[PDB]
Order: sequence, then C-alpha cells, then structure tokens
Amino acid sequence: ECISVKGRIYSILKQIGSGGSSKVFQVLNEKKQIYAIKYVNLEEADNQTLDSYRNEIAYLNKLQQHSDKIIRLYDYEITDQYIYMVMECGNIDLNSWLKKKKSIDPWERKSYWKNMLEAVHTIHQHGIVHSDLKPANFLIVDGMLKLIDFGIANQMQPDGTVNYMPPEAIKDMSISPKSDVWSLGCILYYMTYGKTPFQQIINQISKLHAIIDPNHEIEFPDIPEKDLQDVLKCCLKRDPKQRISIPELLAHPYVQIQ
Ligand SMILES: O=C(NC1CC1)c1ccc(-c2cnc3c(NCc4cccs4)nccn23)cc1
Ligand SMILES: [Cl-]
Repeated sequence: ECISVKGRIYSILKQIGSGGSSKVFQVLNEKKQIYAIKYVNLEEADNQTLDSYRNEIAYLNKLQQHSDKIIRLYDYEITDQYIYMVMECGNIDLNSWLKKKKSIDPWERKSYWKNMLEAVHTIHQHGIVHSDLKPANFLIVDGMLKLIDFGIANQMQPDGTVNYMPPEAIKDMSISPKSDVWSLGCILYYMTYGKTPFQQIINQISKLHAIIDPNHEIEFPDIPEKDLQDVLKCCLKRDPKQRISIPELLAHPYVQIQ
C-alpha cells in the first residue's frame, strides 16, 4: 500500500483519521522518516468544499513561517481529482493524551498552554478565528503542542462534542476572537481539574442550557496555582466583551512569572 506525491513515494503504516472524502495516513518516506499524509478525494465535491480546502492549504502554507506551533506542511499536490498534503506526524493528539493521563504535571500544563496561546495568537494575526477548538485539534510533536488546523474545512474524526462551544455561538442563533479564548479556557480547565466545565451534564440539550445560562455558576476548586485559577475565571466569562483577550493572556503572570 503506497502513496506518491510530487515525485516521492510513501508506505502507508496506519490510517489515523477520516472525514468528508478525506483520510489521514501515517506513512514512511524512502529514508524511513515518519510523516502524516492527508488525502482528499475531490470527485464528488461542491465548489464550496473545494474552496474551503484551497483556503486551508493557502493558510497552512502562509502560516508556516510565522509560528512553529502550527503543524508543518512539507509539500502538497492538488489536481481536479485529489489533494495530498505531506505534514508532520505527531506522537499523540491532545485528546488521546489527556484521556491516558493520571495527573498533569504543573510545568508541562503551563508549557502546553503557552503553546496553545502562541498558535491561536498566530492565526488571529492573520484574520482567522478557529471557532471549534478542542483537544483533538492540538498535537504533541517534539516537546511541544502544535495546532493542526484552522476550522476552515471539515474536521477529521479519529480511526462529536459541545463541551467547548462558547455561549455567544449558541446565543447567535436568532465572529469574535474571544470565542477561541472560551474554548482554550475549557481545555485548560480540563488540564487542571480533569473534567471540562460541563462534563458532568450528560444530556446534550441540557448541556447547551448551562453554557448560555448566567445563573449557572462554574465551580473553581482552589489550587496551589492562584494564577491558574484566575486564568480559568477570565477565559470562562460568559460575556465576550469582558472575557480576557489573547494578548492579555500573554501578559498574564500565569505565563510570564517563572
Ligand atoms: O487535516 C489536518 N490539518 C488540516 C490543516 C490541513 C491534519 C490532520 C491530522 C494531522 C496529524 C498528524 N499526526 C497526527 C496524529 N498522530 C498520532 C497518531 C495516531 C496514530 C498513529 S500516529 N494524530 C492525529 C492527527 N495527526 C495533521 C494535520
Ligand atoms: Cl482575543
């Protein structure tokens, strides 16, 4: 089982994901290095879908030079029939790593948050609001967390959830960078307390209710890191105008004082 891309040949080791007409494979080049190749079948694809994938590739190419907390794109090939993207392969996604972990190391949680902030900061500077951040969107490679996509095209499922949905995303059924702060908050909450803020409410219709509800209060058990407590509280403010910004989160003692 092989894949060729712009001259070069690759052996499929394992399929790691699949979505709308796309598949992500862990593969090897001739020198026995590991990559992740994404394949998209374009045969039965809208002009909307095509344009979203074109928009994804352009943004991923551009955003290469600006942060190394964005997945590396080594090469790509696009025709009317398919797209191949040769990207970095990670060790493990952040969702799978959080589910395997007993207790999160305080220094390693702070390192990861820094990484997430840098990645999301970067896409914001180029006018992208992701809008659907989850642990599944971050990948552990080398020592660092990297963002793997931009919420531009359809997300890959591993081979959903509303636990990270911001209140204004539910309230706007009748886009701000503050929306990414909420979701990033929820990942940090999970990294801190072992649960997302509303992971206790199993009913999805009931889950959407607590997120929008001012009179529902999120609990914050006290911890050694009083800075971390505060970061969590400012990210998880229901009113987006009063919610903390990425550039503020970067000036925050939790991230600055070592
Ligand atoms: O589609 C992606 N990004 C859009 C901008 C183009 C995308 C999807 C998956 C990956 C990727 C690259 N590496 C991984 C990975 N690695 C852990 C593994 C799981 C199984 C074998 S390795 N798990 C999940 C996803 N991985 C990178 C980019
Ligand atoms: Cl912001």
